[PDB]
Amino acid sequence: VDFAFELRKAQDTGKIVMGARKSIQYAKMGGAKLIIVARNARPDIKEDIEYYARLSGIPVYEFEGTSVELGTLLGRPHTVSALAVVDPGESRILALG
Repeated sequence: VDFAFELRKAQDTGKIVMGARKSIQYAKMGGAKLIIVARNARPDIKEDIEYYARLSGIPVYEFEGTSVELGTLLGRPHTVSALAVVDPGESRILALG
């Protein structure tokens, strides 16, 4: 699965929500279809995300990259340490699950 491509595709054709806060929020509300977390997401933040996702049976795929690398992918001027896919759109981003 072409992560970078599929991520962008889901960005351009679906619904992704960025940030640890929002991802935990969509996890506990079960609104998220998948969560992506940066390899180096801050351990205390990463553990909570990973807990809420598990609580809700939501899949989590660890991006093998940094949060500055994930942020640059999403074309953001800032770090992204986790993201929740609400709508995959036309992409295969759920195949990461």
